Amino acid sequence: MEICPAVKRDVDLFLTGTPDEYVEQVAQYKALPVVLENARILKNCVDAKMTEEDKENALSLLDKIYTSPLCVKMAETCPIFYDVFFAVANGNELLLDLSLTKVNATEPERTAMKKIQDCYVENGLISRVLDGLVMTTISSSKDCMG
Amino acid sequence: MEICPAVKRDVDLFLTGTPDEYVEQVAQYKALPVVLENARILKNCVDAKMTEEDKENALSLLDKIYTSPLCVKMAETCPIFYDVFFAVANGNELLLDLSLTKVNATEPERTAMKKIQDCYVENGLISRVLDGLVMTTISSSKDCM
Ligand SMILES: [Ca+2]
Ligand SMILES: [Ca+2]
Ligand SMILES: [Ca+2]
Ligand SMILES: [Ca+2]
Repeated sequence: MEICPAVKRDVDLFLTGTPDEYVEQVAQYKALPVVLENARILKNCVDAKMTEEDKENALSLLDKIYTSPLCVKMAETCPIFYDVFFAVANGNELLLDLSLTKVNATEPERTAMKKIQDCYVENGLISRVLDGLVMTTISSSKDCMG
Repeated sequence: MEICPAVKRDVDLFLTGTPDEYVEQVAQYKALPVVLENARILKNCVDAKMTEEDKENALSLLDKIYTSPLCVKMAETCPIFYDVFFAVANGNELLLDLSLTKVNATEPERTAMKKIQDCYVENGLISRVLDGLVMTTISSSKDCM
């Protein structure tokens, strides 16, 4: 089934919002100081590491995910998104690659997504409380559960 | 709001089921080989590390979570549960302790929950787990609407 719009919004802001716009949006779901602190580290990293072209390619890849049969035609909410998102957040390069292949990622798209994964990995955020909590919280919100 | 029953059931099975029963249930939500491999390692670790007494103390603590105003009276689904769960899954002992105090954990209850957290930390499993994937999948499922 299609992704919850609140989830798509969170990823869009993550990529295209200002740091404040993103972190404040996170704070609406989970206002733990550590979560907000980690969210800002991550967001500052993606802004610095990704060019405009990189962001454009991330967005086109995400559009491929949201429109994939492996997202839409499945019984539950957009399963391939969650596979990709959690591979990114926890630095699983193997599963990320496999999952990007399932949605016909271009090389520039793959490069863009790997930069986001690098921001989790290089800042030591794999074993930190962040997007497992935030993404679970958005996805299970009353907004999404309709 | 009260936790989704399917989430409560998953956690109960994690603690009290056989490894095969727990992994087969995880597979119904997310059948990725890495997820099932990790689920089994984690399950075998908790079964070996936790005494019957530890498991009882964990079940008692979860009950405190499920009945807490910080779970039930909130606008969204059992927020304190998710805080605890993700502090466990990521080996954040500070955040785990802060959350446990909120639900009036006893010392043996803290001890039991730390054993679960230790099983995530053990042998670098925290570096592997796709924490959030299974839990997001159960929590956002049609059954949880
Ligand atoms: Ca940039
Ligand atoms: Ca390029
Ligand atoms: Ca993690
Ligand atoms: Ca035992």
